[PDB]
Amino acid sequence: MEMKAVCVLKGQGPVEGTIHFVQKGSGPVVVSGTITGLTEGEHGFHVHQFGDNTQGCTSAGPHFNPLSKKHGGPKDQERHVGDLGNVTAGKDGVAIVSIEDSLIALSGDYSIIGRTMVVHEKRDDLGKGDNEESTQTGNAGSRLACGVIGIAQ
Amino acid sequence: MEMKAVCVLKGQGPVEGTIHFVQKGSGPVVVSGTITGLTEGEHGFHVHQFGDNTQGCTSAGPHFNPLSKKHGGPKDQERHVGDLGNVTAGKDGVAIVSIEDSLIALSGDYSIIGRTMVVHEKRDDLGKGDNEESTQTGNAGSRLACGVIGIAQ
Ligand SMILES: [Cu+2]
Ligand SMILES: [Cu+2]
Ligand SMILES: [Zn+2]
Ligand SMILES: [Zn+2]
Repeated sequence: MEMKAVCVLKGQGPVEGTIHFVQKGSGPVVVSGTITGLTEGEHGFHVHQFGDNTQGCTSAGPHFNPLSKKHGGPKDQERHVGDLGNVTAGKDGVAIVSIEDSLIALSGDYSIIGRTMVVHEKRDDLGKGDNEESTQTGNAGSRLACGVIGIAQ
Repeated sequence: MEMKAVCVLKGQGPVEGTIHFVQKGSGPVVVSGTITGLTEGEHGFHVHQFGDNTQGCTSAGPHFNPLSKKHGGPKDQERHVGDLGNVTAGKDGVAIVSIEDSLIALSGDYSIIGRTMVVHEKRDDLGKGDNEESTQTGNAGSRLACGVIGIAQ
């Protein structure tokens, strides 16, 4: 009935965060949390494929993409399962994460349990950029902090 | 077909390690890797319920126990699903992990994906200690290092 998850974001830099997930029945995944130590503005936020922290955030691999689609924003029909768009930090360096998404899940084929949340150096262009990179990573740049998505009480 | 997972163990002391998991279909889970910085002797080694790292190893909660049993050793009928017994550290503080288990899984109800691996200060008494604590934790004591079990390549 009710699934819950948690992710502790850590990096080599000063970006830290806690993300909570909750999914009631087949209702959407409600995502809520904070990230701190960010530069002011938009930062890409995606579920990456692998919950593998052997190489910091590098070993998380690419956006979770079981449908083998191109990169989008959450509202796009053409998106990675893992494409959760951008979070906005204010001048205090804090983003409030508040996302509702029905493509991700906490169970079944699309479950993100044991995958990695990543927050990025730069704005995700939502796949609307001109170059090839936009269709891949939305040009969100480097990985500031990541964590493995765990089952929570 | 084949499912792989990985766990990086960390704590506030000298203990760390990387644990690898593989499962072919509905078969046994094969557990390998190494842990360093341990005292010579046997150390409890379990899957705990929650992949929650908000309070170090404490927020991992109790042994994974979906069948509501008492603690035991991996060979016991009466055991928690997370009960993987003891790893053994040599004079040099290194444990070579080599376990095959039939209760844990990398998918379905027994999945340890998104849960926590914990290595303990003391030997697990395999539920044979004759106090109530033996029937919960095997008297394995404190949690030296832990990490969330992630989907791996
Ligand atoms: Cu990303
Ligand atoms: Cu334990
Ligand atoms: Zn993407
Ligand atoms: Zn137990």
